Amino acid sequence: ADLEDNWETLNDNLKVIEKADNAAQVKDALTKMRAAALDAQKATPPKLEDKSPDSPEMKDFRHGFDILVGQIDDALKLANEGKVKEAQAAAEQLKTTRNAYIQKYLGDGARPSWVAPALSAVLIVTTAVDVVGNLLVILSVLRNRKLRNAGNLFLVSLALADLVVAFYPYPLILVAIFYDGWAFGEEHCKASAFVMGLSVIGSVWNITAIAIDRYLYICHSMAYHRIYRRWHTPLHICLIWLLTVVALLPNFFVGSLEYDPRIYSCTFIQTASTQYTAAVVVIHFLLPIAVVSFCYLRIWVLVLQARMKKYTCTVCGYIYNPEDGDPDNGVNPGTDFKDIPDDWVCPLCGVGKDQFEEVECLKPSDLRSFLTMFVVFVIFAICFAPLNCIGLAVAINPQEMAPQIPEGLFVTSYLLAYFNSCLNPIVYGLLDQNFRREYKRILLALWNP
Ligand SMILES: COc1ccc2[nH]c(-c3ccccc3)c(CCNC(C)=O)c2c1
Ligand SMILES: [Zn+2]
Repeated sequence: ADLEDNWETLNDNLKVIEKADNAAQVKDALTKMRAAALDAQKATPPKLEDKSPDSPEMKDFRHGFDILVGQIDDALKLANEGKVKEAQAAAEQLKTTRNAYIQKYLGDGARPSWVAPALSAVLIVTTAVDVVGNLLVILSVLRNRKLRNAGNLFLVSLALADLVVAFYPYPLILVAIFYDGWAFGEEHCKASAFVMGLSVIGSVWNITAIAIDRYLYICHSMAYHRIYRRWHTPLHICLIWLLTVVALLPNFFVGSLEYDPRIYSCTFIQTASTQYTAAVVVIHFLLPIAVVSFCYLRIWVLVLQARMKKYTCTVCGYIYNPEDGDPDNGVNPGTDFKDIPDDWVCPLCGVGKDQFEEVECLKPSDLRSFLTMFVVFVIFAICFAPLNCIGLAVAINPQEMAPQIPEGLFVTSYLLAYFNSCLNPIVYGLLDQNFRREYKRILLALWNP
């Protein structure tokens, strides 16, 4: 067997021990691994091919295998008794020595010189804007009670999803770029990949919940007010987060959370299971994007057909808000102006709906800031559209499509996916006037006194 062929067989057998049930499955994997390590010892590496067989740098590689086999014979000693958990622990101790000391020989992967300075700058810029911007969002909702009650309790949950990724996986990846390889343990590796899972999948379901909320508030407005929103939204936020944790659990059994050297980050691997990725691409992207598209399609058609919009009085300047109605004159909140019977008059000057003009040009802050929440979704769609397309190609047939997918395109796709984590408070400030005011209000508060 070749040195390159034996290296691949030694790695996939190490993954078998993690997904193993019986100690016999562990013992079968370690016997296959011990024999593969011995055949690899009597083979010359391609990097140090010009080096002497008894060179001080080649003899050091020979001792590395003896220290690796040394870890295998201790691991099968535990497995022969019956202890699976005790043998899987020694198997990871061998996995750490195989990626740190045996990594000197060979290196099939050749990453371009641009994937390191871009990844680092992008993560620095993302982490910096994320920690400040998304913190201001948390602070603005906690202080202002008007915004908080206007269905923007989900924004705190969406901001927390964005914030957690900047505090734990992003700084470790930045260390992994500068140290060239995952400098942290296997424990921190799978955890970082899991934290990112919550942050991405949890954000999709936070956006959907917002789209359904803004769908039920604009369309079927009267039916909405009949349904309580007091204890309902903290329950919905709790539910979508527990739904995310459930959807992320098959990664632990399949073994899809591993270090990807192409993007220097420990993330989810698309080639680990074509069945699981199919669900991640369809059930956790294509399907929720489609239902959100249906939600905002019904809102934009109402704005286009000039449905519930503000109506200003051409006599006393009374602005009729469909979100408020005219409850004292019998017009319950949620009623459209086109639905109030002709006998209705202005509750200030007493002039009929005949002499009433509509407020042309919709503000982005209007209808629980539907235009701002729409942009948020469109931005999320653009950011995660290429990666889900790459995962879709692998889910169909990775025997020919996976090696054909360029490494450059993968990094470019992953760069957008990370950048999304800081973009949300930027669109809040640019489009929502109330958010813009609150951003200045927090900044001027701690800056002056
Ligand atoms: C449920 O399994 C997990 C588990 C962990 C995951 N981490 C990421 C991810 C994190 C940051 C930037 C881009 C992707 C995905 C999303 C990866 N999706 C695709 C289609 O490749 C992910 C999925
Ligand atoms: Zn009037």
